[PDB]
Amino acid sequence: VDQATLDKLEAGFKKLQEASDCKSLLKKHLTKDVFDSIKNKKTGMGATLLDVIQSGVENLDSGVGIYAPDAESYRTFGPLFDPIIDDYHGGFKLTDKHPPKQWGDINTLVGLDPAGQFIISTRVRCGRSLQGYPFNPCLTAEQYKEMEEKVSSTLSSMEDELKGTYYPLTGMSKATQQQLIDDHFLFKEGDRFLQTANACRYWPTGRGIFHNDAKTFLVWVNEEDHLRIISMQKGGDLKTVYKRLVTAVDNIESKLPFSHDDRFGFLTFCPTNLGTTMRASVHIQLPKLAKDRKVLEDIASKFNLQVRGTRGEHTESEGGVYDISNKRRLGLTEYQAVREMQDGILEMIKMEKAAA
Ligand SMILES: Nc1ncnc2c1ncn2[C@@H]1O[C@H](COP(=O)(O)OP(=O)(O)O)[C@@H](O)[C@H]1O
Ligand SMILES: NC(=[NH2+])NCCC[C@H](N)C(=O)O
Ligand SMILES: [Mg+2]
Repeated sequence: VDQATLDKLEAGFKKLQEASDCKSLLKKHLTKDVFDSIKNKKTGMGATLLDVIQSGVENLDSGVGIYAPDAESYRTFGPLFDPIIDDYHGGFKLTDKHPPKQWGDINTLVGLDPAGQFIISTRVRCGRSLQGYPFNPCLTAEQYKEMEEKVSSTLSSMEDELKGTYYPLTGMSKATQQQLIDDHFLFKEGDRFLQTANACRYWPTGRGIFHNDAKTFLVWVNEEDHLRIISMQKGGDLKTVYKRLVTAVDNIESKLPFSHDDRFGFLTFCPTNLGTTMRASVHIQLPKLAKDRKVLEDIASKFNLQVRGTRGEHTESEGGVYDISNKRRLGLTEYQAVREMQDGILEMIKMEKAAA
């Protein structure tokens, strides 16, 4: 690592230390002991510690604040990643390893709010990274297009309920893009956390969305992860939403090789998405409990749930609609992750019903 980068690293570390309003896992876990032991290391593709932490240093309102520029980073910068991973996912020791993939018995899942009194819509997503390619900060324009081609060709072979069309972002009018974002289907553009991680280079080249006609099955191409695979619909029928996702993922996996790690499970760009990579969420109205976002978040955390705004993370609630989802993704099976969301939401609804 050259001196120019070391100087920037030193400057970055001091900013973290001195920022007392900062509450990120990066600030918590990047001690001088940890920093000194990894600050001179470099991965095989040239990623340095600066590439890992810069988003967290530039955005002190970060909750996590680090990203993996390549797969090797998870090990090279292990002394930083490991404790953050343990903290975020609720206990994952140096000796732990993520369990093998297990979708579980779908028939044991339930519809969440049959009367339709609370839940507006249910969504389950996973992330996948393609074998042989690095994460966003290390990709060339040529690689973004090559991956786009590989993925869109594969998706063109989906059938039946999952048959759909691929829409590149480059070919999309501003009006169409905005409508798809407003209706919760498409990823937003210009995320400052991703931008400062050097994760949006060459935008919008190689980025797009695949979906079926009903927009119940969607795939995002080259946003935060190489693939995000999404099943969603109005109402609370988690069993149907999840079953569609399982079918889609199993189908795609037989056609595209994904990066899997013996310890971390499926590899992703942000460590909060490792393992199952699963985020199962509802858009839900809890008028009595959500009088105060703070009390809502406190209750949620008791059930290992996270709370996000209506348009996704780092947004506000619109009309009292919150996004509530399982927080943990590593160290438990896919079935356990979707169960943690189902069981927690059922308890939160019970609490809402008894609330004054
Ligand atoms: N249960 C849900 N129903 C409808 N839209 C949702 C739901 N959960 C998340 N979303 C939408 O998904 C999009 C992505 O939000 P984000 O917080 O970045 O999640 P992700 O982990 O999929 O990237 C946003 O438009 C958000 O409104
Ligand atoms: N999509 C994600 N990886 N979200 C979690 C991290 C987002 C942002 N970097 C933060 O530290 O708050
Ligand atoms: Mg997102």
